[PDB]
Amino acid sequence: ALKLEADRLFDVKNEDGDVIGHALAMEGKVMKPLHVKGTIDHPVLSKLKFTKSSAYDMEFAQLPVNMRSEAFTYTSEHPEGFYNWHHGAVQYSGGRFTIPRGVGGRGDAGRPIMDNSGRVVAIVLGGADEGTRTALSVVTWNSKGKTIKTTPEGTEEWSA
Amino acid sequence: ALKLEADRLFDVKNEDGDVIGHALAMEGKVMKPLHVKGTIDHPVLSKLKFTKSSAYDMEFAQLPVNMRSEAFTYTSEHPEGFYNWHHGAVQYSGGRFTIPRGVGGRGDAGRPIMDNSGRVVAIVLGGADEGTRTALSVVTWNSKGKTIKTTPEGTEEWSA
Repeated sequence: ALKLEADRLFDVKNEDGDVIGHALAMEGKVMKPLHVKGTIDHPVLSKLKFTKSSAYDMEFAQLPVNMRSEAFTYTSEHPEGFYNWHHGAVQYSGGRFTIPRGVGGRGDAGRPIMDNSGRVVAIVLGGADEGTRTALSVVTWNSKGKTIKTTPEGTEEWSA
Repeated sequence: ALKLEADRLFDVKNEDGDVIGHALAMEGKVMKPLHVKGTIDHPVLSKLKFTKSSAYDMEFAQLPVNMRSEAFTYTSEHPEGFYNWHHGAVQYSGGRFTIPRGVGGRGDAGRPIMDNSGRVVAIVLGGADEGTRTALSVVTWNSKGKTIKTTPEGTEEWSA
């Protein structure tokens, strides 16, 4: 028997219905970048009361009992190398996650960066056009569990 | 098993009998653009007293009980893409509904913009010939059901 999991990433839509961001189910909570302004496309998640974590461009709520099962597992351990995300490979070097120029864009805020074990190592907030590559603004947590917001200069929102 | 619906769109005629606009049965009421000065081509609807919603160039009346059944359904969810109206494809992008130049004109005010499920997405008030494409002046509603009127510069209210 093989396993096919339910979604742990949900769309955040604007009034018209365009996807302008994403909400992640991870470690007991639902979390999305605070700058992503819209509604979570989920009947239950869209009704929760979110706590702002403004200093890190994040907002969260505890997951409903039925969703705690289907939740991503996060890891602070992510040694220099190649990772993956919805649009392809991601490189982590010099404490920076970069991707090909012209790959990330609108609605991409909120997407996770995964390692080869299916664990999340970072949450994408946006990214910066550095010419030869795009440097990502990301949210991570250290070994002790402290939230870190890393933002390259010229980082754009990747939402609306 | 096939349906065959009665009309939810009615002609608004001038004193000479010519069609200068349209009235629509949607969400419990008859509604027409206020700038369209004529008579609704219908024995019942022509005898209703309308209430002006001037800020939106609209005029409305409650639909008789028999017409409330198959009246059009409105949806505020209408992401970027292609819609349709009486004269062809309609593009919705960057918050604007555009059609090809030289396609819409006199008499078209009151016509609905429809989505792929037979729901109404907007009401055409007129348009702005922008040389290459024609941008439409439309009445829409948001998630909360609040009226909105969007008008491009250069808009000409079809048939006034």
